[PDB]
Amino acid sequence: EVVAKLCAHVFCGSDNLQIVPGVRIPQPLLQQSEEEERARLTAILSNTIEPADSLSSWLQLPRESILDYERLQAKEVASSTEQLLQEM
Repeated sequence: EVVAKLCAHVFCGSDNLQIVPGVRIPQPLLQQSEEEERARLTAILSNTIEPADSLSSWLQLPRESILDYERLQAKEVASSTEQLLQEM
C-alpha cells in the first residue's frame, strides 16, 4: 500500500505534479524536440535546492516519526555501551 500510494502519486498528473514541495514538473510541450526536453529536464534538476527537512518534507511521513527513529537508534547505542561498561 505504501508503494501503491506512492506510484498513484508519481504517475497520474496533468501539467503539474509537485513531487517535492518546491518544484512542479509540467507536461512536455507540442514542439516534440527531444533535445529541448532533455535540456528542460536537466535545467529543472539544476534549479532545485535540497531542504534540510528533506527526509520529512520530501517523503510524506511526518517528522515525529523521524524523531522516533532517532530515539530508537540512540536507545540501542546507549544500551549497548551501558551493557559493556557493566560487563567489565
